[PDB]
Amino acid sequence: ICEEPTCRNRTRHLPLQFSRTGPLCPACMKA
Repeated sequence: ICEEPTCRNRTRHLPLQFSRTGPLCPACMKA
């Protein structure tokens, strides 16, 4: 998944905060 216009969308999923970097984004364990 995470090529880093995706990690911009997942640091955006970072304010989906279940995470404080678990795994959002960094910290993505995806590709």
